Amino acid sequence: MVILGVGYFLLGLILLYYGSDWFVLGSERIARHFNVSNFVIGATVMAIGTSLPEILTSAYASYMHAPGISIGNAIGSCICNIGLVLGLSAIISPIIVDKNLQKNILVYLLFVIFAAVIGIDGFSWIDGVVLLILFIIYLRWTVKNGSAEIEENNPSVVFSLVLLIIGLIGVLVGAELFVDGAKKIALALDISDKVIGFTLVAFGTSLPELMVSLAAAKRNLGGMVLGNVIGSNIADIGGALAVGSLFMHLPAENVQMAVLVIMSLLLYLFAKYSKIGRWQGILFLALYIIAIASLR
Ligand SMILES: CCCCCCCC/C=C\CCCCCCCC(=O)OC[C@H](O)CO
Ligand SMILES: CCCCCCCCCCCCCCC
Ligand SMILES: CCCCCCCCCCCCCCC
Ligand SMILES: [Sr+2]
Ligand SMILES: [Sr+2]
Repeated sequence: MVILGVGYFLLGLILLYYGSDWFVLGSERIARHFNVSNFVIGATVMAIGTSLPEILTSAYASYMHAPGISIGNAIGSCICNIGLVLGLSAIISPIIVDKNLQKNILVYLLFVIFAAVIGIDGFSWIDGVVLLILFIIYLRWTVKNGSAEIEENNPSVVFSLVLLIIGLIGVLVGAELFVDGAKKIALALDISDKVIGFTLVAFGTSLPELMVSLAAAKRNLGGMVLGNVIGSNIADIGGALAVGSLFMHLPAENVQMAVLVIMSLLLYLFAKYSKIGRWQGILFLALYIIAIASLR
């Protein structure tokens, strides 16, 4: 079983490495086609695509009477996106946020704060319905103020959409092969733990945003990474968390929310009055290191 474990594992890495690049390249071409910013395409299409794991994970979890996993995976991802994902990207490719995007990040902050307050008692199904609607409004609002759309409306768009979709299939399949392969090596060597078994799928639903952002960062597409991080967090709260609430009340996790809010606050302040580069990225990483060392 270890043999096909090494197979699934390494193959997933290869599918993640190349899949992320194509997904980045395809998204970048679509944004130029739609005459919107890389932030927009990252906050919308890329975000939703790379948040599909969390949506399906917590829908299944809350349905299988494990709402702790549900809210845990949604919140955990949000912290990982800002901490690890955005942390590495800011260092690789620093970014200066224009004021059209600062307004968008401020909305993100207000959104999270809202989610944190109504979640103090936990998350009812009504809460999910509310958060899901704001998710929809945000998407439409993000598209329309990031829209300088003009055209009228063949072969150059087809190659773009193909590159994007296949790139997305690459990272989604590549990420779950990574987890399947790691799990298979983990039980064949008999080193399985039921909570580490959660930690690999926890980290697994963040592999898309991680690899995708690393690809965009190395092509100086920080604005795309930024939109991807902002969009994924909302998609985690307004989508993954929300859907989980429909099946069952999610228990309150105020410690992680407080962490998320602070990191979200820091994110806005850095974007509004400073930059998102090295020492900001280093700070994010540091906070992420502390978080994974002390949280529960
Ligand atoms: C519209 C965008 C708002 C963005 C955020 C602005 C600041 C927070 C504003 C109201 C917080 C919620 C007030 C009502 C809930 C208070 C807390 C509570 O414990 O109850 C939650 C309630 O049960 C859940 O249905
Ligand atoms: C070494 C890890 C696996 C890499 C798989 C892709 C290798 C691509 C090498 C260059 C040529 C690609 C085909 C050109 C027709
Ligand atoms: C005040 C809450 C009362 C809840 C009573 C039991 C049924 C809850 C059903 C939630 C359905 C959510 C459907 C989302 C599509
Ligand atoms: Sr994700
Ligand atoms: Sr509530």
